[PDB]
Amino acid sequence: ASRILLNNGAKMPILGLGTWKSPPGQVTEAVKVAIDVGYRHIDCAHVYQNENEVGVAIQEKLREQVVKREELFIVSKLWCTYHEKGLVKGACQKTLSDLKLDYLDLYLIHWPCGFKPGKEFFPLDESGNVVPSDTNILDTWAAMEELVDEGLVKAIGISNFNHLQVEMILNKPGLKYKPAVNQIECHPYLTQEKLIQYCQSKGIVVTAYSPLGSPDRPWAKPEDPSLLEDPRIKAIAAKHNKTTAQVLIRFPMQRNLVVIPKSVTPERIAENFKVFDFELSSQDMTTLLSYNRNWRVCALLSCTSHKDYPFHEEF
Ligand SMILES: NC(=O)c1ccc[n+]([C@@H]2O[C@H](COP(=O)([O-])OP(=O)(O)OC[C@H]3O[C@@H](n4cnc5c(N)ncnc54)[C@H](OP(=O)(O)O)[C@@H]3O)[C@@H](O)[C@H]2O)c1
Ligand SMILES: O=C(O)COc1cc(F)ccc1C(=S)NCc1ccc(Br)cc1F
Ligand SMILES: [Br-]
Repeated sequence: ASRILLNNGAKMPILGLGTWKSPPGQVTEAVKVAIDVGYRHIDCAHVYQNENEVGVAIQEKLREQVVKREELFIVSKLWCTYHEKGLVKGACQKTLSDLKLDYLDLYLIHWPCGFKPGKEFFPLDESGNVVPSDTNILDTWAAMEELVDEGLVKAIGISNFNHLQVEMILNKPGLKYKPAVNQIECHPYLTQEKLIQYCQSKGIVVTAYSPLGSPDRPWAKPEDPSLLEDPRIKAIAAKHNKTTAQVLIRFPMQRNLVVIPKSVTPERIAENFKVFDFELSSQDMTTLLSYNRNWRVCALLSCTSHKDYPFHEEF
């Protein structure tokens, strides 16, 4: 089953292409290849600095009539320096302009934290701490709701919100649109059982980011654990005559999650899509869940004193 129904009534493809770290000179081909081989969901963000090049690919495939716009599911995210009532619409509009779109299928609050507006994506004080904004998640959510009502986006959601932050949104006085999605890091070393059950119980669809452990994250260290090289996962893959990456992508799918592996390698883009023709057993699923070590790979010291930094909590 290729798509999941969201609480806005739209269907979202459970497999999408990630674009963080995709070089601007390789991402246009990556997205063209992805669409040619069946991807219909692309995960984007202004902060990734490559939306223009992603958009060139999307627009060419639309112009070529490889796909119709209604068949694509394009996601982007509001960066932390735009949490301000008077900046949200322009941030969304800049993303739309870059992507060559007249609407997004889904627009996420990228991180719960607002930062001081300006040119810099991570404004710092003289001692290296991020400079916050005083605007809270509830007022930012109201600004997101306006984008739905203006026709710029078909769905809104959140990313990297912890349990209490999701609850804060759900409990917002005068809430108009519930979040459709919470996009969070999830893989066998960070299985997220608590947060996923909370969000799914509320009808919020969870998207798993970094499903391969983000081996190209810029802060990787040689000593860090490696999902793709874990011999226990390789053994499950061998049993199914699949690659380790294919197991790592199928895993979240069978948990009723959406998953967004990144690649700029054409061969891997195609491989990663070939995950609809095999089934992990319940025992395989529980075995993969057993590898949890609460390891994130996506965390940032400079932001840990922000009042809304999400990973102080437990989930
Ligand atoms: N919401 C947020 O805060 C947030 C944070 C992080 C990530 N994300 C989203 O999630 C996406 C995926 O996460 P990620 O980029 O961190 O990492 P990932 O998808 O876990 O891993 C990407 C890495 O895996 C490699 N790879 C891909 N397919 C492979 C295969 N079949 N075999 C071997 N290696 C393979 C890629 O190499 P090549 O590209 O060289 O092929 C790249 O180095 C991001 O791109 C972004 O769209 C969102
Ligand atoms: O964020 C991504 O999608 C992927 O990661 C990034 C992608 C970028 F293009 C630039 C920075 C990041 C970083 S450093 N993200 C971590 C991060 C940012 C903000 C806060 Br609050 C906490 C935190 F942990
Ligand atoms: Br944050």
